[PDB]
Amino acid sequence: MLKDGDYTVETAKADDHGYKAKLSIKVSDGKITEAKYNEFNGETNAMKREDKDYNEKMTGVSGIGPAEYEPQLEKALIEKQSSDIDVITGATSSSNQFKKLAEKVLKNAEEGKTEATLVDLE
Repeated sequence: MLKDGDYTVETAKADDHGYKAKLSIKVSDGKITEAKYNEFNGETNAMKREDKDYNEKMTGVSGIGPAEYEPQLEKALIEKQSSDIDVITGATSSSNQFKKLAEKVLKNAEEGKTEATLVDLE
């Protein structure tokens, strides 16, 4: 049972490249209705999906960047209504990071915990 409301979870600390990740959801009538996920610079708050060079090199290497994978992860969450989503080929790292934040944000929705919590991936 998901208590309605807004829930936000965030990584406790920036990863090895200085990015943190944030997942927000909105639950209405017990259903995940909105999902917002962003990797971003801990200090400057610049969003990774807005970074052209970071993406292009990424579309280039694996075939897919934040600009593409973040909105996909968001939708798959809404479609599945659970953290158990399929990883996205070429963005396995973010899929797994995303999955951990979804597990924790969904637990909070169950307890109806209002405050944003930190998730320690490291």
